[PDB]
Amino acid sequence: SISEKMVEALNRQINAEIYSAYLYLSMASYFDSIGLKGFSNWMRVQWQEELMHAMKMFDFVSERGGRVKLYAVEEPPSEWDSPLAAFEHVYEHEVNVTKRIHELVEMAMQEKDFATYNFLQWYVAEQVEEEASALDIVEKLRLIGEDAAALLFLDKELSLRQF
Amino acid sequence: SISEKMVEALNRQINAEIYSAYLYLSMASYFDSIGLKGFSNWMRVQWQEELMHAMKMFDFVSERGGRVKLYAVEEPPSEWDSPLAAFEHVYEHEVNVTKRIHELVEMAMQEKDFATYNFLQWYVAEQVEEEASALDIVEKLRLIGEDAAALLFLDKELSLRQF
Amino acid sequence: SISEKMVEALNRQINAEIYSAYLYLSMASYFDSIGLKGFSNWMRVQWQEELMHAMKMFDFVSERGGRVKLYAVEEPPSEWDSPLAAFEHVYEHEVNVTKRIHELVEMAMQEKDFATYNFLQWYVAEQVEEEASALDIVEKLRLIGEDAAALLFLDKELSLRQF
Amino acid sequence: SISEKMVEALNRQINAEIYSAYLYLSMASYFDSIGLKGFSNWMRVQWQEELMHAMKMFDFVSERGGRVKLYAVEEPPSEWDSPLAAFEHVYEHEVNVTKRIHELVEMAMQEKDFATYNFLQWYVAEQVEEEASALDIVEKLRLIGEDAAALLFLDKELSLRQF
Amino acid sequence: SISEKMVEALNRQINAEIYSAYLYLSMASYFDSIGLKGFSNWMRVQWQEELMHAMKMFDFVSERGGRVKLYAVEEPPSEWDSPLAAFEHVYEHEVNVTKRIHELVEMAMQEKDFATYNFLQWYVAEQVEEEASALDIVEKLRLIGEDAAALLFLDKELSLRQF
Amino acid sequence: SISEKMVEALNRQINAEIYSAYLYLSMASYFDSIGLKGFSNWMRVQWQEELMHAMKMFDFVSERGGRVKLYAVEEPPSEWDSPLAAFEHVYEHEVNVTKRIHELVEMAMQEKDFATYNFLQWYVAEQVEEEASALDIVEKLRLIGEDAAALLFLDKELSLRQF
Amino acid sequence: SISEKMVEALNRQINAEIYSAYLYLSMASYFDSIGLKGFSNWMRVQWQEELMHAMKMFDFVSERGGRVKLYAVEEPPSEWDSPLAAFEHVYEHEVNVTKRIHELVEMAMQEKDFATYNFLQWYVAEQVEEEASALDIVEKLRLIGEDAAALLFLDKELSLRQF
Repeated sequence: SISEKMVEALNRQINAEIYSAYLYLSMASYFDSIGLKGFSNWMRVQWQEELMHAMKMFDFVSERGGRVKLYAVEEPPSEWDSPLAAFEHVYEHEVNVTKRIHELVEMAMQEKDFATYNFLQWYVAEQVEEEASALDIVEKLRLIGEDAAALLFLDKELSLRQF
Repeated sequence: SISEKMVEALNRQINAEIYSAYLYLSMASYFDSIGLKGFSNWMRVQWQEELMHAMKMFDFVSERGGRVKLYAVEEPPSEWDSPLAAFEHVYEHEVNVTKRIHELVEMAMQEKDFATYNFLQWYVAEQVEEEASALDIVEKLRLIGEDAAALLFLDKELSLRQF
Repeated sequence: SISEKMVEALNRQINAEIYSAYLYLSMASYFDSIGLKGFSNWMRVQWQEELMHAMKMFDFVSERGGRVKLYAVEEPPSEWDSPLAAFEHVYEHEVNVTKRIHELVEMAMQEKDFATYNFLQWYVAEQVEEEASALDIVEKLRLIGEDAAALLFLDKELSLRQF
Repeated sequence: SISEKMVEALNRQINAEIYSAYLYLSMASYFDSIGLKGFSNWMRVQWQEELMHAMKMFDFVSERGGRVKLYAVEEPPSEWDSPLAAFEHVYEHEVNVTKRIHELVEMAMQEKDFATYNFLQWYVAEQVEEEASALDIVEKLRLIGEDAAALLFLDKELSLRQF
Repeated sequence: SISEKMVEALNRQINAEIYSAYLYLSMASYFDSIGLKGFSNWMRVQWQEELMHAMKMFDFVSERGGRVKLYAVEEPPSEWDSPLAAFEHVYEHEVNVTKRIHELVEMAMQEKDFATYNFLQWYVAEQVEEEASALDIVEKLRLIGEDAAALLFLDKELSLRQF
Repeated sequence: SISEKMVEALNRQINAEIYSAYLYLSMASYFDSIGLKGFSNWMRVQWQEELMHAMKMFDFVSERGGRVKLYAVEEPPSEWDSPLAAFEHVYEHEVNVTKRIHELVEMAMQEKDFATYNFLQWYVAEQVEEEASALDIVEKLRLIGEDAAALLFLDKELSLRQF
Repeated sequence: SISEKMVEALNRQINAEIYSAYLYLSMASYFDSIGLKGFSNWMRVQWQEELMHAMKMFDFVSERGGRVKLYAVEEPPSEWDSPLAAFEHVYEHEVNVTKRIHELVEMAMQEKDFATYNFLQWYVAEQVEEEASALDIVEKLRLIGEDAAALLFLDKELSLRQF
């Protein structure tokens, strides 16, 4: 069934997804440090969601008879210049994750691994949803600029996100 | 306000709890590879529990006005000789975690960080329950030996664990 | 049995807790005087909570067979430069109360008064939470600066606090 | 627009009500010391009641656009010859609070502060109730003499009072 | 893993806790024999509570991987001079138990047995509560003296205690 | 009228019932140390049952106007070669208890103590029930031999027993 | 077949049981006269209880194919020196009934009337209970002496008894 090369690639993507979760956890600490618990909540939910994406893939590898190997998770950045900068990095990060998925889809096609190709379609669609969510918040923060009231208000809205 | 030195030691312990979670996730992969989905379930719940313990500490540091910094997570082992060998490593690992907590407690004492000392007591108590759970499973696996019926029976019982 | 030295120290701490309550009542009057009834509500809740903490210690002294003696409660300050100034004084005061508890813990240890030592751990944890709550509000007030939409927004949030 | 002289008198009465509370809290310590936890209960409810009366006047001053100023609270007595003697002092003290209320009412009339005059009528009526309640208990304690079954029966009755 | 010396000390305490229960069962027989079934009820509940306290420590030793060793439970007194004398002996006994706990806690500190030290804090606090309850009753009985109405009244109250 | 000789004999049997409880508590420790928490549960339940049986006789002696004297409870064995050997010992112990009841009954007969004779009939029936349960478990363990799967299956079954 | 001899003995015992009821009714009249309606209530319930005991033996004689013959019921005593004396007489009377029962049982064994022997065991047990309830009240009445608050308190408790 699934090739060793695809197993390795999927295992790297599991690592990338776990790293994503960890990056967002780092941002949650950043937001706590400046008193934005609502923004921190957003990140904490996001951390939970990425772990869930990693586990879906973890399960898939094992389902195809492959063996998941776990790799080191790199230390993430820990400081941003502002909420706006944090969210622009979220967007940029998710654009890169989308590129990784894109390459995995290409690789499945090239290998005629139809099961993995089909499985990755969920991630193609999920990445669209993620980039859009980040971009929407980036747009708002650009509008907000240095307006404290507007920031505190968005913080309250973000505190409502749940897992 | 929590001291810099204690913030560093607690950020280290957060990393150790995350690593513990990750080690158990790796064990989950090992158990999947040998078709023991119940044992795998046990490890997946344990992975979620360790992440909860890490977040509790994460929150405590931030609450005392400290800054949580996330560090690289070590690549865990991925192979064990047997179910019994895996759970013996769970036990050994937890004993080591208990020792790190011990040294954390001693450090809070020596610095008269009464808040952290009191906070850590929850972890001291938690480590007792963790070692005992792992040891009870080790005890059963030694009894089981090569008894395939006994092994699958335990597997099924472990499958019932929830988070 | 509980020493007279300890009874006296605990009676002084009971006074300090009643004074803390009184200080927050005074800040309540101050926030009422500038049209911030939400901040005032937060203070009125805090005054009730401090009296509960005092009563808890009142009961313990009696329970250990000691006699509670009540002392004069000093007149507290009644004016602050700004809402931010007030909450910075809240934080500074709570830091001071944490110091008192710290020295009570030390005294309990010195005297090998294990029951008092243990009783005081509740206050060690409670002080962590109180500092954290005051610190959060200070963080937001710094962020708020002069933005009235922001102040009134915070005022409204604080008005939802209940005892 | 409330008078400054009336703001001062009312602030003075707020202090007297808080002192009353404090007097009763001290009697609660006294009753605990001689093992009468029911009598202690009665005083603790009474301490809560007096604080409530204080708060009602605190809000009225602020509602009238006055500025509540908090003053030092006197150290109360802490020992009484007997339960009977304690409640005779409660009665005596209440008669004296009633005198102050009376002088505040006269003052309100004199200054034609109709709003304060009307507000103070609640306190006029309330004092009738408090004097009556203390006197009824004095009456019982005189009947009781040294009959221990009778004291403990009253103690049990008092322990049922709720705030 | 818990040290052999500590296992021994904890086993001795388990025996002390079981003897305590047994002492109260004996007191229960004494109260039955003088028509004080309410008092007997109080003792029977206490016998149940002490065994529950023993069992918690029994469980803790086992969980730390120690082996509980059970020792003979000594023969308690079967007669007291009066209800007051029985309860004075309850108090005196609980003070002795408290000293045992105190020495156990010191031993834990000295051995740097943080898990046990922490476990014992629950017993530290439980003893405070127990001594207070006993003293309360002792104080009542001193007051009651030879007053049969008061004795029967207290008997009725004690008959309401439940486990 | 209950003879002193019968009161003494019943007191000795009350003691034997408590020893039984204590013996099962010791087996509970044994079963814990070898990983069989289910067998331990059975013992824990049995220990509570024996105390209840003891309390019933405790109450009957008091009821007949006797005075229950509690005697030292001797130290029980603490170790066995195997689960089977432990349960063979349970059976052997219950047979011995049965002969003690038998002797008590013969004694009641000889003294024409009809009330005691009647009362003991409950114990004669209960012994039948208790011997049979122990025997059924002994039969299963003989069947089980060294079969680990069968042993763990019994253990889970025994874990469901409740008090 | 139940002997004519046993039928007669049983009929005389039915008479004895109806007489017991009548004695207690007479005591009800006594307590009513001295204003103790709670004590009277206990007696009336006892009258009902004894009639029921009589009826069970009435039904048994008929069930064995015997013929119940009713005999005259004697006039009972109507006066006692005090509540304590009445209750001492309750006790003494029950001891006498217990001796009747004891002799009926001996008669049953002697005649090898196993059915009657077995039936009587209910009465052996019941007499134990009756003696115990009477004795507990006697013990309380000794305690009470001339204490009126005490006697009236007992009176109140007894008023709660129901059929």
